[PDB]
Amino acid sequence: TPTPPQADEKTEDCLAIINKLRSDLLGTLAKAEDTEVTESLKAIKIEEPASPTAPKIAVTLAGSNVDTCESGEGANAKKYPGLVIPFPHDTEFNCNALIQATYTAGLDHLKQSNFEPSTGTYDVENAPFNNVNASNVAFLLSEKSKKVSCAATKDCKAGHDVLFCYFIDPLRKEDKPFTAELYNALWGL
Repeated sequence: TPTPPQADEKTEDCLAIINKLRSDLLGTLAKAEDTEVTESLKAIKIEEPASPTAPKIAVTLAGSNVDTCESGEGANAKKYPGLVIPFPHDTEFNCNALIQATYTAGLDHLKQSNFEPSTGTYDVENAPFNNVNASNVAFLLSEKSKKVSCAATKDCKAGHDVLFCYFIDPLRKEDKPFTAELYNALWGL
C-alpha cells in the first residue's frame, strides 16, 4: 500500500510574486485559511478529498505514491479550480520563478489567442484556457480573486511535484475572466 507524497503550505512564499503581478485595476490578495478553502470548495460541490485544502489537493494532483508522483506532470485545474504548476522532483521549489514563468507563458498564450475580453469565457476544456499557463494567469489576474492558499508537494521521489494555489472566489465555467479595461492594460505592460 503506497505512502503518498506530503505537501507544505506555500502561501507566504508565493503571495509577494502574486501581488507584484496583480499590481490600480486589481486588488491585492490576502492569505486564505484552510477553513475558507474547504468552505469555498463545498459551495461548488467539491468535498473530496475530505475537508479539502490546498495541501490535500496538491497531493491529490501529484499522485498517491511518493515513489512515482506519476500524475503530477499532467496536473491541471479541470476539477480543482486554481493555479497548477508541476515541477520536477529533483528541483528546488522557487515560487517566484514558477509563478513568473507561468505568468509570462500564459499571458503570451492569451495574446496569441483569438480570445477577446467582451466574448471570451473561462472554459478549461477549450482554447485558450485548456493551456495550463493561460488558465493560471486567469486565476492570478481574476477580479473574483480576493484570497489565496498555496501548497506544494515536497518529497516526490520521481515524476513531478505539484504547486496548487486555490483562489477565493474561484473562476468557474462561463465566467468572463477579464474586463476590456484590464485586458487592454495587460497589452500595455
